[PDB]
Amino acid sequence: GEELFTGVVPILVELDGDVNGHKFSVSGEGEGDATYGKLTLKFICTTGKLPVPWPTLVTTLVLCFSRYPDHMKQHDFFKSAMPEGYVQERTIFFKDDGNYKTRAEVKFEGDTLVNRIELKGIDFKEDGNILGHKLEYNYNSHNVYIMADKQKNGIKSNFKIRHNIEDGSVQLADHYQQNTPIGDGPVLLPDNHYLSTQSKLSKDPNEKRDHMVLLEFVTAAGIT
Repeated sequence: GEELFTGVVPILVELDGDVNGHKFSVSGEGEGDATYGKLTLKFICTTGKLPVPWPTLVTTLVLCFSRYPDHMKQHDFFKSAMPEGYVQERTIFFKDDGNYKTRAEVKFEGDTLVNRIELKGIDFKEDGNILGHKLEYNYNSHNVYIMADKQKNGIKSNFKIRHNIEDGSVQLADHYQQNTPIGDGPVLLPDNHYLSTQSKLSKDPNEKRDHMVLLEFVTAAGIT
């Protein structure tokens, strides 16, 4: 698995979304360079205006591009599953609002690393902070505890993302995540460890469609 990520790899993201029955689709293109834990992606809402805030989709829209240092490579579940790939499923609970359920397949199609997502959202407030677009277009750096899931030959994680509301308060997004190999393995089952993430959101001034430019760095920080 590791050999597939030694250089720069093209990325394709395809998301089909349905929140409270608002149907939408997002297409993403870019490249990842796991040597530096680095990825650059431009996302387009291909159905018009995104019905939810772009920052709420950052975690949903490829942790195989994380930099695992030498002493951590035995804990790299994400690359070990390649090229066949892994399934990444989440529930995202928005405090005092609705929740997303996502299921994604991350795998190689030829030389391209693909992330194909299905997203369903339920119980959102049509005029709340999410469907009302009241979140700031930014993102906080974050650390996540990746835990082994030996029952599923995979990994699992529980973490909190804090979105900035335009009124100066925080919109909490509780994440639960599980990952399993496509095709029943084999994979490296890791010991519990941390990934350190930072994400910069920007916009292409010449791009007239609703879009997000994302620069993301993820590093396996260590066991502790």
